[PDB]
Amino acid sequence: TLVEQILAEFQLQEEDLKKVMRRMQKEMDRGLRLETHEEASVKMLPTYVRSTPEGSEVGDFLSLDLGGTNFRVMLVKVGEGEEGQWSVKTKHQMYSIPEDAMTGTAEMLFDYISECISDFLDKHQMKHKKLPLGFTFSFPVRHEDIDKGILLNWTKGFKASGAEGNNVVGLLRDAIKRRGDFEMDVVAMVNDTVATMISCYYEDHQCEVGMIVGTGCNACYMEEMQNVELVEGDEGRMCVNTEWGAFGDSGELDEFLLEYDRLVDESSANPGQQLYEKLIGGKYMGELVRLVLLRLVDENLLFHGEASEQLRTRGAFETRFVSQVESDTGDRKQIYNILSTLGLRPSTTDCDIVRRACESVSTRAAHMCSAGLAGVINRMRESRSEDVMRITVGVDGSVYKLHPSFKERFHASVRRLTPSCEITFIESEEGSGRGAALVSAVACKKAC
Ligand SMILES: Cn1ccnc1Sc1cc(C(=O)Nc2nccs2)c(N)cc1F
Ligand SMILES: OC[C@H]1O[C@H](O)[C@H](O)[C@@H](O)[C@@H]1O
Ligand code: NA
Repeated sequence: TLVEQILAEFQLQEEDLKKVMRRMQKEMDRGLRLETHEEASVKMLPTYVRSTPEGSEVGDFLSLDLGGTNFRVMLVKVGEGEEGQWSVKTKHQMYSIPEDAMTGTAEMLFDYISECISDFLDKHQMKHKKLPLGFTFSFPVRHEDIDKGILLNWTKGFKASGAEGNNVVGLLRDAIKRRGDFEMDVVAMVNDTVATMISCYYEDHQCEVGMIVGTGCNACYMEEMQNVELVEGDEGRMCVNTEWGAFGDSGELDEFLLEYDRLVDESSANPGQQLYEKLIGGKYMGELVRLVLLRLVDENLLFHGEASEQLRTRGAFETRFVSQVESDTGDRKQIYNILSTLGLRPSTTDCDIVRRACESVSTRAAHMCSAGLAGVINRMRESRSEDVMRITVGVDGSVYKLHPSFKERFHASVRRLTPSCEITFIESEEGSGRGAALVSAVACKKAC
């Protein structure tokens, strides 16, 4: 119980969740209003992706995806189905993100990107073509239009100087031209939430929400134009990028933050920012467990109070370890191997204890995240005149898709918080690639 008392600090009662939920809805409202959009922790960034303005140009598009620690480039074919347009990835390629490409400059960053876009073109005998380019850029961006927007700031660790504040599309072209080797036509730039939402739409027209729970955590949803005061017009609907990862950045979550959270935040590449996300995202989950394990050792409750060399090094406990630990069938073989690799020799009780630490940290991520989505869905519920609101949520991300029970816990908690709502969850198959392309196909009936 001494150990369970420490782990109990991660618990969240239903009331705590309803409180986080109400606060999220309140910050969402603040991010939308002209008078509070500037100081709002939840930016509610207009994406310019508007309510299905029929008219799609078919053909083959190129989709770029930057956000994860693995830059991807792919070709997707957009055609005309019954429901709407169909889409499919035909060719793809992944390029790891180099060191000097991160510490360097925004200039270099996109320089290397062009090198990858080219390589992809050569290796697929296609460098001799000019096609529409859909760019999935997973970061907070203030758009002026579907093909123009500036980077507010980096998240998830990226830190290329000379990026924040400039037209991201601009940087892309600026580098694509330092090549001549090829020429693309950037028709649209979207956030990964938006790409996932769009791709699921054609599968289920009721999907009006996109959510990511992977390295980072965020969501987007369809808003009524009259509520998007940062964009002239009251007619139609536009998708908004909440960037709820920064929820709590103005102290909204102060009463829930634990010592491990303050520690993770203080050593992060962005101290004081993305606090809500630091409670959920796979970029921080393993690190949280590591800190919890370290306190347990200093309390002399784990590993005989003797921490390994590796255990004391940041990022050693990878988020994938958390997921594997929770997949252990009960024979503790999985847990032992993982801890043995980190230079430890755990007992049966040490293993069970690491298991509990993981479940506490991941279970809190699931519930904390559920409050956010519940806030989004209930906010939308106010503008939905009907007994039972049926809505679909498009989801992607390693934490949500691969963690043994995150998904399950998350679903049950979200439903508990959304009375009068019938929520359907769908996972995207190449949500980003196909999403970016599908949006380029519509916006391309204006730029092409
Ligand atoms: C998600 N949802 C539901 C109703 N309307 C929407 S948004 C939506 C938007 C687009 C789309 O490409 N919109 C664009 N607006 C401006 C430029 S491209 C699409 N191709 C499909 C969609 F479903
Ligand atoms: O990749 C998921 C999310 O990660 C971070 O929170 C980014 O700021 C956000 O733009 C992105 O959608
Ligand atoms: Na408006």
